[PDB]
Parts: sequence; C-alpha cells; structure tokens
Amino acid sequence: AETLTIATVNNGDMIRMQKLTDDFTKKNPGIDVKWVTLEENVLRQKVTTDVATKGGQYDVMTIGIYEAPIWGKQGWLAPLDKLSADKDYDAADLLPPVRSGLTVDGKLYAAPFYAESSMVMYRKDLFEKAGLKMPEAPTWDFIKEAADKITDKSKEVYGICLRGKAGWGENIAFLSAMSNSFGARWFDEQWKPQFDQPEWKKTLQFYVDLMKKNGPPGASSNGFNENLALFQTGKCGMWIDATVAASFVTNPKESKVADQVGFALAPDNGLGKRGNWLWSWNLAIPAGSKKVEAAEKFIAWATSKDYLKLVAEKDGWANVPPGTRTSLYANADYQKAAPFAKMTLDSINSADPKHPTVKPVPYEGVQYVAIPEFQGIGTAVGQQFSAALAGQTTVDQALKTAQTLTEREMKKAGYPK
Ligand SMILES: OC[C@@H](O)[C@@H](O)[C@H](O)[C@H](O)CO
Repeated sequence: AETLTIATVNNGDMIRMQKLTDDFTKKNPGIDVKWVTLEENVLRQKVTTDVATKGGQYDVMTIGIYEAPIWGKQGWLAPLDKLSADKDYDAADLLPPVRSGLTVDGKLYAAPFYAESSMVMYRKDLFEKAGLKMPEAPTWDFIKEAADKITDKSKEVYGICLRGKAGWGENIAFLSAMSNSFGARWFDEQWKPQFDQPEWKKTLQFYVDLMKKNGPPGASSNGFNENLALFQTGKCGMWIDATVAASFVTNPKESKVADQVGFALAPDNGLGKRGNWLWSWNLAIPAGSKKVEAAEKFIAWATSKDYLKLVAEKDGWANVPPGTRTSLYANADYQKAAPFAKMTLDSINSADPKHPTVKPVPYEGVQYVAIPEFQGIGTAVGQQFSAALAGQTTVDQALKTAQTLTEREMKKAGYPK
C-alpha cells in the first residue's frame, strides 16, 4: 500500500538495519521500504538539497544532531509528536543529552538511531610488545610517543590512524574536537575566526607531523569507514574515533583483532577540555510529507527498545545500536556483552557541546559549529586541511586560507549580528 524511500549512510549499523526490515513489514503489512545508501559527505549534500528545495526524493531522512534542531526550528521537519506521546516507545528512556539535542520548543524533530562520543581504541598486543601501558586518560604527548614506538611501516603496521578525508563531518569533526583539547576555538565572541591563532597551529601541525611519521599512506582519502577497515584488518596500533566503532572492532566475524582491542578516553593536554564529541544519527520526516503516518511507524520501529532486542537476538547484545537509551545501559545482558558500554555512556555524558572550549565561544558543538553556514564552511576548511595532510600545501598556508575563506563566508552571512 505505501512504500517509503529512505536516505541513509553506509555505516555498519544501517547496513544491519537493512537486513532486518522484514520485522517492520511483518508488523506493518501495508508498508514497504526501499533505500538510498550514501557515503556521509554525499548523504549530507543530497538530503540538504532535498529538504531545502522540497524535492520529494526521500520520505525518511537520516540526519545528524547538527541538522535536527536547525531544520526543526526552520519548520523543515515534521514533529514526531506521536512518538513522543507513545507509551511503548517510551521517549523518556532516550538519553537526555541526545533527546535534548533533537528537541526544539518542546517538540522532537528527529529520533536517534544511534549515538556516540569519541575515544581511543588500541591494540593491546602491540602495546604489550612495545612495552607500553595505555593510561585510562591519556595525553596527546603520550599518544605521539606510543605511535612512534608501534609503527613498523615494513610490516604494514601504522602506529596511528586518524580521519584525513575532507568533509565538514569527516576530517573537520575529528580536527575540531582535537583542537578543543589544544585550547583552540573556531570563533571568538565577535565571530572572528581563529585559524591564525597559536592553538589551531599547534593542533594542525601536531596532527600532520603525527600522521606523516606514523600514519597510513594516502590518509587524506581515509574517512571513518576506511579507518575502521584499517583497524579491523590489523594495520593500526591506535585509532581515535567514534565510540560506535567499539562493537565493530570487537566482532570476531568482521575483525581480525577483535580479542586484542583496548579502550581509553579521548586524549587531552591538561588544559581542561578532552574534546570527546557528541554525535547522533537520527531519522526524520520532511514537513509536508504526505506519508507521515507510515514514516512515523518506521522511525518508531527503528528507534525502539524492541529494535535493540531484535538485533540482540540475531547478532548478539554487543552489536545493538548504541548510545540512545538509558534502558540499554541499565541492561545486565548488554553490560556483560559490551565491555565498552560504561566508557561509551560516560563519554556521551561528559561531552560538552554547551561549553566545548577553554575560552568562551558564541556557538555550541564540540566537533561542529552549530550554525547553518557550517556545512559549506567546514567543507571548504576540510579541503584545506586534507591538502596539508597530503603535503600539497603547508600547515601555515592551510590555516591562512581557512582564515580568509571563513572570514569571507561569515561576513557574507552577516556575522556578528
Ligand atoms: O557514526 C560514525 C560517523 O558517521 C560519525 O562519527 C560522523 O563522522 C560524524 O560527522 C561525527 O561528528
């Protein structure tokens, strides 16, 4: 009777959902589902276009915690009021930092499919061999020291892998969060960019030096999913990235290293911010959809306690989508299955998008800046920083250009207001 076209990202938990929709259609027999599966940079571009232009291409959209409140405030998204009121759905069980990030003027504009922070994943075996112990709360100087000791570029072992692929939510997510730990900020309180200041220089130079010495070849091509593969296939001593990866790297069905993974907090520099981030991937409906009832039903199915149970039954408790529900972290079976759960939740809770930086800022967001202009600005700055990583431009030149383009775009948009 109704068919939903759903735009989503090519991440593992979504690929897994695509295999489980018979459960949805069995429970909702008039409703079928088809997919448009895209890399995250491209998803963002296509969904933004669709939603802004009322393109009608996607009935359900996979969107981030960045987009949800912006688009929600603008009137571009249908409110998920039926979900918010539904007893079995139990929206109160959604983690508060996550639910609150998706809510505007008392209405929920997207439902979280999974959420995450960031942390260090490392190879226990390679640490033991190098004579190293990972502190629970490492510094960046320790990470640098460790990476230098583990690299064995002859045996295709890189001491560290980090995001290098250009994109507002790819390399820029990682670098922005890392910069906070170095005492940087994107903007001062007058919305002047800060790429010409010492803390961004320190961050970017630290990153480029680290990656040139100890990272994989062509890292400027590696996003989240390429790094996940490098880590899983045993090529990476340490990877500092999304907590969602923890289940994937410890699944022996897809990870050679599954029994050798350790976890520690995002690294810092003793400045008072660690820079662990807060992200969620969410499902949303365009305002003015003529398929709201069916779309609501799908979103409720995918983001319910029952969906977690469905995945647990099929693939094991460790492999459910993380970070969305108090009841998941309270579940003894999940805790037994997922040794990374406590640190994941602790990190989701400690992430501080309200106060991301050492110096006060006019924006919110750890790894992004919560303004509508960020997609375009972050994309352009991501291209500069990827070029610096690749040795195509100097670190200093990349920062000069980032400063100039950001000034240009912000003045064009009218800041400060
Ligand atoms: O969930 C893993 C990634 O899709 C996610 O970390 C995104 O890169 C996001 O942009 C991080 O803020």
